[PDB]
Amino acid sequence: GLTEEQRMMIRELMDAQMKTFDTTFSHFKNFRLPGVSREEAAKWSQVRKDLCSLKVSLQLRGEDGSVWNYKPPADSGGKEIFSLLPHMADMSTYMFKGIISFAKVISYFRDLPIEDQISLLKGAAFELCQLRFNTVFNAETGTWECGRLSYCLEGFQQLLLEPMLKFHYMLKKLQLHEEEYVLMQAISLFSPDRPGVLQHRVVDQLQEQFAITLKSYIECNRPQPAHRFLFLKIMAMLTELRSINAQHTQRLLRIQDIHPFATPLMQELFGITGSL
Ligand SMILES: Clc1ccccc1C(c1ccccc1)(c1ccccc1)n1ccnc1
Ligand SMILES: C[C@]12CC[C@@H]3c4ccc(O)cc4CC[C@H]3[C@@H]1CC[C@@H]2O
Repeated sequence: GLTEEQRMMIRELMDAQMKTFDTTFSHFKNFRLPGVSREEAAKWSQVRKDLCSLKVSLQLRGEDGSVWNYKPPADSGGKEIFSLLPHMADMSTYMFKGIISFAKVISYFRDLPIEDQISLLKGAAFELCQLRFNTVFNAETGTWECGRLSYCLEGFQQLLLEPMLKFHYMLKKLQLHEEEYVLMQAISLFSPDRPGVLQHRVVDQLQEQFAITLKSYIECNRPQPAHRFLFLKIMAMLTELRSINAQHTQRLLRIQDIHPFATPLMQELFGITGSL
């Protein structure tokens, strides 16, 4: 019951997702791994709380059948809390490159002025990265299954207090289709109120249009009473995700000001110029 414009819109989004989402992470290589007064000190207590919010163990399944497993250390007051940051930066950077390739291919995104493209990517790269991570999140084992790589959360009631983490469990519960995930990525990408956007009217009409398509898709393909208000639930999660984005952006910048680790691409997406 979708229009031909709506059907073509989903086809282009799914096409962009298929071409630019390395779901098996087969081309994520050369990444780093952990080794084998008062105003400058109040930061450390906040950075320490940020890093130990959600900790993950890391597993590498080699192509030969071997398995490396990394269990992170506990906070003992030193620099050991930063051990997984270089790897997290490399993985995030790899996801961001796929996100940027995703946007540049969508026709509605390609047609915007280049400055608005950059403004939209700077605003939504983290959110689309989290949306893609949720499709490989295993809520039964609490693990993000990224091909050869697995990231397992180290009861669980105090862990769902982490907002980003409650988001992953709640979004996974909705059991969305691939078409609904990619429509969420489009709605998040075309948020007309990111810092620096000029064509606020063009982006807003495009976003309302991806939302109408998602609303219509759900109405046509989900009559079950369990999917009542599913569209509104999805839109509420996108609002929460945008807020999680702002929280984690400040967490990153706090950690960056004290222990630099952001890659050049991460610096570009987060406004870091390269000079103190
Ligand atoms: Cl999102 C994610 C996927 C896979 C492994 C780890 C994480 C996580 C993260 C958060 C923001 C940007 C990149 C990765 C993360 C997932 C859920 C809740 C918090 C953080 N993470 C970074 C450090 N420890 C865990
Ligand atoms: C997830 C944290 C905030 C967001 C940080 C981030 C944010 C963005 C990004 O591209 C990578 C990372 C890696 C480290 C993350 C942090 C580790 C602990 C903290 O909670």
